[PDB]
Amino acid sequence: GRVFAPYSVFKGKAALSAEPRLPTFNRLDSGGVKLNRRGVIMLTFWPSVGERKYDWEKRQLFALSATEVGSLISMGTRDSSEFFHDPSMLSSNAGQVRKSLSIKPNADGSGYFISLSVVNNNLKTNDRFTVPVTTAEFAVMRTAFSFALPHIMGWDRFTNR
Amino acid sequence: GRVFAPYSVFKGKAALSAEPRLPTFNRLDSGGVKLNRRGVIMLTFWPSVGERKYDWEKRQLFALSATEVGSLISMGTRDSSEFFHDPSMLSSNAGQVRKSLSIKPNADGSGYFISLSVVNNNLKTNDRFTVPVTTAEFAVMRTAFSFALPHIMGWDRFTNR
Amino acid sequence: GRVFAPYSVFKGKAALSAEPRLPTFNRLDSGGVKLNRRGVIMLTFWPSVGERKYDWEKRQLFALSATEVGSLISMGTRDSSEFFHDPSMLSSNAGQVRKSLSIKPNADGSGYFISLSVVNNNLKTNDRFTVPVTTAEFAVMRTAFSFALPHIMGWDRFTNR
Amino acid sequence: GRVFAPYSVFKGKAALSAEPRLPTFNRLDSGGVKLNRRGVIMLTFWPSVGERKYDWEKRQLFALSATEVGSLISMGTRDSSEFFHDPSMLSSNAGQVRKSLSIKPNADGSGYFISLSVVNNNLKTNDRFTVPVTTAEFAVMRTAFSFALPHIMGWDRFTNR
DNA sequence: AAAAAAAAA
DNA sequence: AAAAAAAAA
DNA sequence: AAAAAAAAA
DNA sequence: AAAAAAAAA
Repeated sequence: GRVFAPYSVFKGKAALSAEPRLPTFNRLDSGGVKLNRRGVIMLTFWPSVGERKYDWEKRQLFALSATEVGSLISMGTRDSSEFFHDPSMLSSNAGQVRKSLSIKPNADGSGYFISLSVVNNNLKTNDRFTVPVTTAEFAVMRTAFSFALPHIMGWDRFTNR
Repeated sequence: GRVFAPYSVFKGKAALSAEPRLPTFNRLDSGGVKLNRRGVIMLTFWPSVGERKYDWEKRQLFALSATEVGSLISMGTRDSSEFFHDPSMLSSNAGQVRKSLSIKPNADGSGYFISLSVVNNNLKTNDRFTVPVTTAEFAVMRTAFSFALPHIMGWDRFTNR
Repeated sequence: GRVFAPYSVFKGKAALSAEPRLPTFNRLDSGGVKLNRRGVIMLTFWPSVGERKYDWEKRQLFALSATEVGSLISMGTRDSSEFFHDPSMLSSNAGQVRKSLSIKPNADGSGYFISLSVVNNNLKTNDRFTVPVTTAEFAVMRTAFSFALPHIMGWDRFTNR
Repeated sequence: GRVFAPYSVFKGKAALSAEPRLPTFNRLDSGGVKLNRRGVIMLTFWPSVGERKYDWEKRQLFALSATEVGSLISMGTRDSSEFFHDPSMLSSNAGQVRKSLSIKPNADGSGYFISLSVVNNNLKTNDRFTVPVTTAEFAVMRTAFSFALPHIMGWDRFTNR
């Protein structure tokens, strides 16, 4: 069944959570197994209400694909990347919701700012959660993501006994 | 049985697929186990027919050995490597078919071009599939290959319980 | 049950031991599993009495969290980090005991000094164990810690079969 | 039982083989498990007799400890390391046999020379096998050794389920 | 709740 | 066949 | 369908 | 014996 062991970062204005969603497989009728829906690294952002307390119900999600992960783990100190996602893509509700994840170095080079933006043209809202991430914390993600990458790709199945 | 979870890259003129083929073992009569045929990282190239559609039947293969993998994961941004293979080697049909895989950085340093060339003197054909690969994508291969390397070498068997 | 395979470094004035403490989980009533208490990399320091012999009973501990680990594995040759811990935190006995772990490069760049300081205002004691660590040894920790990081985070549970 | 999957390099004058020997454990009477004898990365050198053929019976061994491994995987392009071993150490036959492993970059920086020297004062012999190693091959060892390091340390036992 | 799609045993 | 030793549940 | 070979318990 | 806490299925 499910497993809940997210790496989390709690800061002044918002919280960040990251955990792997494994790929789904389909047992073929040839006997073997085929990778079906792809795994990701899910990112959850949510706001801090009141004093050191976080409103879990106003949360927004961002699914990192294998390639977006590779883009992140290969980031240099002075590098920055930005990903743009439409949840309801190739679907009926396209163009309506627009997510954009940005990773930028801060002035000091003492880390990055990781912010999620969500623009919903249906509900007429504009949300933005930003979380500062230190070098040590981003080292955690880098390493944890690297480790997780083969698994979300399904490559952990290629095992000798 | 078999497992199908290839990392794939689909571009304008062709598609690239990479997946590990595990080594085969032979149970000795001493009780232990001996590595027999070696594992590789198989690369499959195939052409794009019509509009965003790929002719799976005109595909060519290239098997990366452990050492060729190590050559790839240790490539710098400005580096390039070229591998040359004869499928029917030390065999009757040698010199007939000639494969050459090249990995070159593009001008921008924004990635590499990965091309497969196949020259068949029997069928009198000359094929060449090239796929551009971004930094993020090549980061995926680098990481996925690194992870896979111990497995195709059989070293995943050396495990404490 | 428990497992005892610490990486150890024995030097002139003191000994250093490092081993992973895995996270604890709670099986939810939803069926799945939830990470409970977090894993760490435990560091044990203890003094050398007499000639090449070490007083196991005067030992002090320091628990590295995931983020402190990431801080360590991302250290450059010329880098240094210092962690400050209060064992009895958010508790009744706070402010009483104070631990500080320092990792500093030595002049030669031939490694680091890893020292633990413990100031106990209850028992009125002031302890300090320092252990020199070569590049090769610190390479061992770096690698061993990197490997261990996903496990103490609970991410080794995200596995395809 | 035993497992035989060595990474091997065959060159003009000699052959090199590398494979992990796992640590031995002792089940305590407390229930848990304790690491006993330490694992290593065994290196086997042997001479080439005649034309492309190798005299398996004149082979010499060198056991890499965890720390020696860390020294090797942290080697730069222009770096070189030398290890010195006495097989019959803290024993009756000490000082008699003397092994020295050297890893040096070649002029081109196109790899290293890995040579084993064995001086036996009992049998009055002086042996020396050298094997050139390319960047790609040394990348294989680096990666394969890194992967193996946690295992020979016993850290592969710290696993969540 | 999650950006999807292209080959195929 | 292998460089070993130091604490300890 | 795949570049192979060299030692050996 | 260990620096803890914040959401939640």
